[PDB]
Amino acid sequence: EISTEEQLRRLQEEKLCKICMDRNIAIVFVPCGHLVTCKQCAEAVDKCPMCYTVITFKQKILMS
Amino acid sequence: EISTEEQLRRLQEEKLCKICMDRNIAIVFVPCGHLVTCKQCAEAVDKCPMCYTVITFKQKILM
Ligand code: NI
Ligand code: NI
Ligand SMILES: [Zn+2]
Ligand SMILES: [Zn+2]
Ligand SMILES: [Zn+2]
Ligand SMILES: [Zn+2]
Repeated sequence: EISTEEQLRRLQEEKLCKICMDRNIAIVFVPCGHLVTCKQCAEAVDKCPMCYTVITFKQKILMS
Repeated sequence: EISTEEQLRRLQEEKLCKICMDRNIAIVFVPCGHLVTCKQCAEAVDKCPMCYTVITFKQKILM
């Protein structure tokens, strides 16, 4: 946040699954709208691990 | 070889709505899954600008 390097790092890390930080986020949870997980990490959850809202759909998204 | 600053500008630009390029992307199109537009510009499209798939739902994103 307080330097260009940190800004760059933030935007790079922002793309990654918040659970494994090994793969890009590839799922948006409906209805809550959180971008949290890659496909692999989303497999195990029935509620959003950020807000705990019941997930009615795991929509695949393209994040590059 | 690309400067920290140029890499940063590129990623920032990547985040911008592909219609207005003023606000950040804020919507995911169902079912194609493309992230294309901010909330305001999503009102104007009935097909995804990237793949032309008919949009059945516009899901707001939260990061
Ligand atoms: Ni790792
Ligand atoms: Ni403008
Ligand atoms: Zn993951
Ligand atoms: Zn959530
Ligand atoms: Zn826009
Ligand atoms: Zn599309």
